[PDB]
Amino acid sequence: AKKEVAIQLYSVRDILNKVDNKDGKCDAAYITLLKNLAKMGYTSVEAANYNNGKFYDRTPDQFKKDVESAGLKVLSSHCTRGLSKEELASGDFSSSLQWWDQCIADHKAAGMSYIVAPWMDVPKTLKELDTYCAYYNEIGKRCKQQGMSFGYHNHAHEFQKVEDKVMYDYMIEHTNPEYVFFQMDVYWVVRGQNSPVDYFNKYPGRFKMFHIKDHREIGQSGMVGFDAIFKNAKTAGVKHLVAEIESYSMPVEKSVEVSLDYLLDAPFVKSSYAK
Amino acid sequence: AKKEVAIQLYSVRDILNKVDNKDGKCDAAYITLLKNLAKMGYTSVEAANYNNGKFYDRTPDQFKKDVESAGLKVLSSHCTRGLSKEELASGDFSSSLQWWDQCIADHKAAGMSYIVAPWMDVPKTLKELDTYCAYYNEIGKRCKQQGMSFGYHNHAHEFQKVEDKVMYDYMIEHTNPEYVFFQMDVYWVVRGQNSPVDYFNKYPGRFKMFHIKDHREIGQSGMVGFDAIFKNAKTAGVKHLVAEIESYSMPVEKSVEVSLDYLLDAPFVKSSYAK
Ligand SMILES: O=C1[C@H](O)CO[C@@H](CO)[C@@H]1O
Ligand SMILES: O=C1[C@H](O)CO[C@@H](CO)[C@@H]1O
Ligand SMILES: [Co+2]
Ligand SMILES: [Co+2]
Repeated sequence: AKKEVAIQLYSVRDILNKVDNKDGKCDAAYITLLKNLAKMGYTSVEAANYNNGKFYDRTPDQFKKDVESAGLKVLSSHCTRGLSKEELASGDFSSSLQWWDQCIADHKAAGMSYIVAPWMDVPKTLKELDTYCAYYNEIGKRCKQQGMSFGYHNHAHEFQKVEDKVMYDYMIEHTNPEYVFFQMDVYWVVRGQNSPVDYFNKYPGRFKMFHIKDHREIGQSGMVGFDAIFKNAKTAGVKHLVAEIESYSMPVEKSVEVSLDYLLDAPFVKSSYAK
Repeated sequence: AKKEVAIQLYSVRDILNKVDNKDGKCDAAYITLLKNLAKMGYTSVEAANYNNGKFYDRTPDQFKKDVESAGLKVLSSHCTRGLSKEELASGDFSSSLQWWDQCIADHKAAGMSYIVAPWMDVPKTLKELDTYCAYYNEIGKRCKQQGMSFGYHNHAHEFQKVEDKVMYDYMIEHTNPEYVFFQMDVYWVVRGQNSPVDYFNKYPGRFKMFHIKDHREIGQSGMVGFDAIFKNAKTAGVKHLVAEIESYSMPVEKSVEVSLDYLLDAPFVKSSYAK
């Protein structure tokens, strides 16, 4: 069964952390990995390495060619830059936006459709969280001006309160839906004691990507109600699914492949969310 | 689709807490409730009220007749009695076992197949937890001598450590499988940050009943991977499913019925676990 599913490359970090694309080289193990991921049936990647204008020590144009030639789309990337104490205090985030301009140019050239902040710290005050919301709106606008969408990926910590407000809820309510979506990591929502579906119903259309992760292999633990999540996918607004596997019951590549196979065999997972 | 599913009567406590079966009466609202639960398609009940030799102010023989005449089996009951500081210190739990003798006689007469302790406190030491394990073994033996099985129902607190050992694991490892099973409340395992399936694989056959609960209606939240749980049901050793619904999106009776309908429509829920 062919379905659109991205792989978060963090899932294969054990291979990718050791590949040597420095000093003009292209590591055959890097290319082989990409080709194997396509052969498993992944349709696209989400990067988890962006540093010094490069993805896994490849220029954006190289990364594009590498991924596309393996039969994969360049879908998304996890990267962000936090605000300085200064920026937070002044609310002036010019400095940080300059970095984003370079980040965004690089992502565009790699053929990315999305850029997603993986993490932010729980701030001390709602005022700080507010500044972050404004910064994300502006990053998101710049992404759109360069053909891409910006989103925010959660763990569990966002379900805590800042002053007396749940951080996640506040972030959703104070970001412009045109410019910021939420890449809901459903596993982490459940770990954070919350209901993916209730979030979908309360903020329909904001969850344009899912991170589909589990305790180990996807769909194995009993810890994530994928069936209910997918049944409510229309309300969520999801357009792409990103599989992530960071902890394993078996060899990594095999783990990543059986994880996919869960989604391909699941009758409630449609073959595309972007038709 | 007919399947065997019990209803935990705690789910309809709002009705049952107000019914008047005192002074020789049989409340028509009580009987109607039972009949409605059968009409929804529940096949059996698990009681959540045992006090003064009675179930909802009915003698065991009356309760049996009440439930059975509505078209339901009397499957199980939630009740327990904790040990005194004395009993824990001496390790002599005669006093408590006397109560259990009466409890067990009453359960037998009601036609019960199972008796399940709903709750115990996290003890201070492994020595206390040990005494509890021995007490449960002896309760369980008495239950078997009277034709029934004793089990232990979890929330999330059992996933904490006592000295340096997870309480749940210790309880499982230090109880006799003949005499104590675990009524795994899969929702609470997941809330307690753990994997139902991993518990099944680590302690196959110990989980002879499931409590099938969710945040509100069963199967609605995204918070419980029922599909994976049920796929691994053989390893668990489950023989009966008990639906519980304690928090509602709609009127109680309707909530309880749509909760069931999730299981009846779920292809991974078999029509019986006791064939
Ligand atoms: O799921 C994960 C990790 O839990 C950490 O955050 C994300 C950043 O790449 C990643 O995909
Ligand atoms: O699920 C529940 C509650 O969460 C409390 O424990 C059980 C006792 O009847 C009940 O079925
Ligand atoms: Co993730
Ligand atoms: Co329960």
